[PDB]
Amino acid sequence: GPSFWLGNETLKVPLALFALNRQRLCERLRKNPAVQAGSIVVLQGGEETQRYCTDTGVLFRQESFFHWAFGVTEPGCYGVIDVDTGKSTLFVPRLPASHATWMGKIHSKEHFKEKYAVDDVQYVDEIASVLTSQKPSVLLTLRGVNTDSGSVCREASFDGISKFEVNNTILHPEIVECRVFKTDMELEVLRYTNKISSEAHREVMKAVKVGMKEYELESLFEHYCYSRGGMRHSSYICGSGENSAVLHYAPNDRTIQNGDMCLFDMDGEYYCFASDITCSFPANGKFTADQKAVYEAVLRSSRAVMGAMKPGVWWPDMHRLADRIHLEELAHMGILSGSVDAMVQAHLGAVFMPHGLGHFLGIDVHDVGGYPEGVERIDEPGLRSLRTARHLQPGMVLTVEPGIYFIDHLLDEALADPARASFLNREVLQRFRGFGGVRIEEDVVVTDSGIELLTCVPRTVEEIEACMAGCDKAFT
Amino acid sequence: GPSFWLGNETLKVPLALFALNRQRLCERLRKNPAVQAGSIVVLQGGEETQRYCTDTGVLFRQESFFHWAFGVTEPGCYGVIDVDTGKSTLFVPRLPASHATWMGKIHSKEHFKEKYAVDDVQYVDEIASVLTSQKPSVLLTLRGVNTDSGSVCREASFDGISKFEVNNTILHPEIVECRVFKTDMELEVLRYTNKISSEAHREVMKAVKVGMKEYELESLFEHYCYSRGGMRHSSYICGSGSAVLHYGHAGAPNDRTIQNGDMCLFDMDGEYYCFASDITCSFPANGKFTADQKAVYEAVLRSSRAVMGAMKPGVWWPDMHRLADRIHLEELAHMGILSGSVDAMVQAHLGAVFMPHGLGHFLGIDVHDVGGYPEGVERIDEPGLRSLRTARHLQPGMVLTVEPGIYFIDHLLDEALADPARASFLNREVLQRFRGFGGVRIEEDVVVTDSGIELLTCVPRTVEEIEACMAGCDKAFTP
Ligand code: PRO
Ligand code: PRO
Ligand SMILES: [Mn+2]
Ligand SMILES: [Mn+2]
Ligand code: NA
Ligand code: NA
Repeated sequence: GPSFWLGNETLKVPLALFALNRQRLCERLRKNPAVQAGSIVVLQGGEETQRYCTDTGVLFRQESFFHWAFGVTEPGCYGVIDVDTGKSTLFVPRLPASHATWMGKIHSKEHFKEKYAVDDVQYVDEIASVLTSQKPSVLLTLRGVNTDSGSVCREASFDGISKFEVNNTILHPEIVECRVFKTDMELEVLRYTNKISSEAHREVMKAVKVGMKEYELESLFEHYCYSRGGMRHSSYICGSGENSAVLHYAPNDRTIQNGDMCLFDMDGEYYCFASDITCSFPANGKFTADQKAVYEAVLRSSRAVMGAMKPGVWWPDMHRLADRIHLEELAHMGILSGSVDAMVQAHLGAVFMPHGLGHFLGIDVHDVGGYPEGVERIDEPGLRSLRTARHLQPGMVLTVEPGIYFIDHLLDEALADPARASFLNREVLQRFRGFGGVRIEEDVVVTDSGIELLTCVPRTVEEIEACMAGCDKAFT
Repeated sequence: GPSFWLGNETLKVPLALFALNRQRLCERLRKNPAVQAGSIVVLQGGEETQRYCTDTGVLFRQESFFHWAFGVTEPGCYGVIDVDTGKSTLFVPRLPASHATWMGKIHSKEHFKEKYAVDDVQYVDEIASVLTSQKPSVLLTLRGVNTDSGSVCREASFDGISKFEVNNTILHPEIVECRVFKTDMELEVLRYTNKISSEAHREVMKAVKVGMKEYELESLFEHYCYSRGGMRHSSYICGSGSAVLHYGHAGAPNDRTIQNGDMCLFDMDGEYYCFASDITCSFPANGKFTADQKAVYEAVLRSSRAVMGAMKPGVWWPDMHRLADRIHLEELAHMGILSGSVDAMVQAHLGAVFMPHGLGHFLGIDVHDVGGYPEGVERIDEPGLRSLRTARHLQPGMVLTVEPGIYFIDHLLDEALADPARASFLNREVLQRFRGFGGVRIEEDVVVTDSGIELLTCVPRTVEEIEACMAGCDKAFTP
């Protein structure tokens, strides 16, 4: 069958991937006792947008649920799926002849049917008539709350939809749940995005020089991923010095200084499939003793979490595991003193890692389904920032991204709190003010017995220093 | 005073640039008989947006009028200008403490005042109180129609604005007219964006190889402009012999393989600190012009240079478009593609078959800049000319693109061959050879001076210059 491809060495993605997703969605809806026979899923694709009142185009990127179901790159489409039969119909714009002059050839409906391997193709201005002739019981539209943005998914609408019975509650939790579990075809794409991104991160480590601007590295990274991978930046983090303390840190215009710890967090996507990797490393290519200690603490928690991950593991337990390891290591360094058990009970870990350990990844970098009905957010420091509190199951894709930061306002808050202040050694901590931070982010897939690591970048102090010194890769 | 700067070799842009724009706007409004004493200009800046219902951020880019007046890069601001005194007040978001953790340092209001060289800074949630205490007569807000998009400009609004008298008609044409005429400080930025982009175009010509994907050149171009210039792609064109055909939108990767014998047409735009550039280079994929390629290319070079040589204050822009048409038709006849009277070809609008777009457009903070069709200036309802983005007379301070081209577009050629009024001009036996040629476009950015133009762009343009550039010759080499 047909595939998406940007030539050269880029990945061929079979359109069969999206056919399988439609099948899986129907199979799930059929088991839902509230779903009526004769229901049709109706999804509306994204449209081209312009900046404010200008004719300046914003780069078009397909809406994620619609992409998941159909893999369609063109703006202005709809897609429907007959739940009982699984039959797919794509609706495309009826374009005018002037489109031939400055946009391009006007493809036939046949062309799109073959391109996307759907059962039928019709024009958008005919959607109400086509759906009417199919005599559906109910139209299932998409509406629900994204638990990272807090935004409400926008329901499909078309001229004449008011004449149909519409249900906007059933679909969202079901299609979200399908997205949580990646198919083998989906995993192939995520392996690819991780491969390209990993290569780009290596090139960044090889290229960094004291005196460069952060955005020079962003530029190189993006150039590698686009020219070699057919990939683009996903969500709009190259922090050197105390900017590495800033989690989501426009062009990053800080000059990389000698002695800085760089924290390079980029994401990217191929055909709307994401990757999210973070590398930390000394700007000048040589870890100081302090940098090595902080860095190896995060390497330890990173590897402890990956090693412990398997089906049945509760994700908040992994977050707490990283906290405990960080506190142990900060104590070994002399930054902390006292009982680590007591430190954990006082939530001291969150002073140094205020964000969640990691998140679902897929078509969105912060992928859907972290907090389905019945799964609650934990109202404690650190944990409340987790983007899921679910138990792990095979097929889930997660980032594992512990970090340690020295953030003045969190440190000062702890120092003012008698329940936490006694753990902190001001005279040692003073040395780490302005250190910035370290974050190590891997992408992994949960397997039947553990995980599969998708990411492949230098991680040990030795590996990183060798990479940055320009040593041939084969060098040990 | 303070400046915007991205370090290294990038341009330092004084915030005085924006102060001058505010002063110029106030000076214009003070001369406007309908403007009430005590009026204040109220502009609302852009806000951060996310992809659909996700938390995936869209790259923030400031709204153009707001940028023109204030140069503010932060989302969620407002800006006001007292017309009678010129006093400026920037309103910035009151950020929560968690911002220190996730975004960066929470800057003071004094920090922003110093950064932007405005007279006062307040928090956005205090705008109604602050304006009430200043007792303005009228709030002048922004509403009007962009004549390229057809969209209506979004008026500023804030909770409590209903308690003020608001006029939304006066401001738009006046601030548009200010933007049409670039200051000396604005021209320095446009010279810079043209310099970086010109350098990037040279690198593309130097790097291109048969067998590459078009998007590989786009990537290289964008990397040069960003890493060396601090610039970003502006509006979402690397055509050989594909992005819209294969994926449905220009922003998609152009994934056509560049073939031996292809004519490349490389049209990119970009911006530095929201100031645009828009340049197009055409060149043979394999670095050697064929006779046919030389002939078509030199035809467009002739019209480019004829228009640039003719441009000066008082010239009617549509006359320049017609001049380019006539030259294209003359040269296509000299090639044997056309035959007969060029006077007759023009009367039959044959030029639009080969150049269906406008000769060029205003450029500034937007690539297709504002003010091309103010009230009283009409769009010409003829092929080609109806696509012009302005029908104004040229005056000093305007910045325009000059981008004639010749294309071989099957459905336009076929229409002409089926039209008895046009068909007899075309020689099918020669034209058939140019089916699939693609096209040539040569786009320069220029400033209208007191007596002519200043060319902003600096790329190889003659056949010899282009072949030398593609052969890896130093810039300073002149063949
Ligand atoms: O947003 C998140 O959850 C992670 C934390 C560090 C940056 N990205
Ligand atoms: O849109 C315009 O006016 C010009 C014509 C060719 C591409 N850009
Ligand atoms: Mn992440
Ligand atoms: Mn242009
Ligand atoms: Na991350
Ligand atoms: Na152009």
